[PDB]
Amino acid sequence: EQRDPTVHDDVLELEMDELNRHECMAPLTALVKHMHRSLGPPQGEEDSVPRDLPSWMKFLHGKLGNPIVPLNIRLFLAKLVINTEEVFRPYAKHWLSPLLQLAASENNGGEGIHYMVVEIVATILSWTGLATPTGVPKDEVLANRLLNFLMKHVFHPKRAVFRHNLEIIKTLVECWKDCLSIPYRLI
DNA sequence: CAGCTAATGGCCATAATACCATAATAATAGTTTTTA
Repeated sequence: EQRDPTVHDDVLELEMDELNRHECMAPLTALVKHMHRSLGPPQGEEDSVPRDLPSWMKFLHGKLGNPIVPLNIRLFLAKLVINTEEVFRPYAKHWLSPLLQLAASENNGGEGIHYMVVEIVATILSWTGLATPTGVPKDEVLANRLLNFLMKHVFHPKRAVFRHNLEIIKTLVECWKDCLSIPYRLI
């Protein structure tokens, strides 16, 4: 690396067909699917690392540039099976994801902002008490900025195009808060 | 007668009238929205 699937934003600056046209996932999918049937209901992990470093899920990192994006794009349907806290740090990857990166991708396609955050957070609710992590330990700066941008954007595009689009977010908004970072006076 | 009347020739102000023409509001519908 880099390799072509690891050369990313060189083109394709909106998010639509990177899931459709990357032509990479589907093997990666059943890949981590079946070998995750090996590592799976056989054993779960409240931890990030033990499912990665021995896994090829370590190969997945998703930090620092385009090195971020596709890997965690990889995480997309990955976490479908993955959870629990096994994606613990990858979670931190996720709230990390939108910040200057989806920002770097900007609107990233009309439905893009969704396309990221949809399960960026919608995984946050993939658990209850495991969101005690989502709030407290490493979210430290994370969700604060996160929200800031998120909100910041999502205000208009409804204004730009049409309505309950945001509301889709307004949900997420709702979904957030049992304590969190309060960019709210700022709201 | 006396002087031609004197109501004849004319008719301007009016008030009335009209058309005729709006806000003070209060409606229509309206084209978008997805849903189906």
